[PDB]
Amino acid sequence: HWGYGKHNGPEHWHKDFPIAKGERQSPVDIDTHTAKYDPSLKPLSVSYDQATSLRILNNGHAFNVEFDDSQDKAVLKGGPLDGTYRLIQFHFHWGSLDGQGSEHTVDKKKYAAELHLVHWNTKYGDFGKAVQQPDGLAVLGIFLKVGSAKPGLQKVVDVLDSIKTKGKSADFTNFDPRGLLPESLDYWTYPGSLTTPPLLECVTWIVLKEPISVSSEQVLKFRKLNFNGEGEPEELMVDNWRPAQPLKNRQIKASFK
Ligand SMILES: NS(=O)(=O)c1ccc(NC(=O)NS(=O)(=O)c2ccc(F)cc2)cn1
Ligand SMILES: [Zn+2]
Repeated sequence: HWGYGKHNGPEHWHKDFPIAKGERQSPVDIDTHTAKYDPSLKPLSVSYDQATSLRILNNGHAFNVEFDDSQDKAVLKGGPLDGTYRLIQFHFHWGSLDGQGSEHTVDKKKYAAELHLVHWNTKYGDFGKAVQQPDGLAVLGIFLKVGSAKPGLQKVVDVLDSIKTKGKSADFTNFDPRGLLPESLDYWTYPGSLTTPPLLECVTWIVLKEPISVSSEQVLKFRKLNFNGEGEPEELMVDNWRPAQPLKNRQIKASFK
């Protein structure tokens, strides 16, 4: 039932998913002047050299590039995290216009899109288990702005015509997620949630300060995807972002001065 339309959008989600009004919901606005530098935060460790991408799927709300997470092949460690978190998938949220699309905002600024690299804590054995734990997931969030093309994104962009509609998938092997990362790993971090239903409060959010640049042509191809299934009326997959939620009793920490 849920989606991003007028009658099933983020303002409606709480009826099926009451945790939508919970104490640690995501995304949030990152007020850069109120975030506090935490000198004890360790450097982030992104170890994606052995990543095994498998498939790309249009799930009716975004597209997921899925990875083999049956071994420690692509892992996130360090930063605020205790232990090892395995990459399971990445996806994006984006707008109908370049002035919106990101879920997190920075001093109320919206970016054109936001990349989420989703990882689960290996002490919980699998993803299903992990989402039931307050420290189950670590999502690495990366802002996208429109400017120069991101060469490492192009392989993703070019397969999207083959997964135009909900439920379509395509082989997507040998994709290197390192090509989607910015130069700096400076980040903000806070405890939060999944930003789509079931909105579970299981995520340590790590949001990078440096956005990546993608071209207008690249983002325009995102906007050609469909929310609908094949043979249903076309509704463009755009504005698949949840707006900022109340920070409540949380402090955002910065890894950098
Ligand atoms: N936007 S986000 O916070 O990175 C994010 C990542 C993942 C999800 N949801 C998700 O994976 N849902 S799911 O695949 O159907 C699923 C699978 C297993 C579960 F136990 C619970 C949910 C929602 N949001
Ligand atoms: Zn997401």
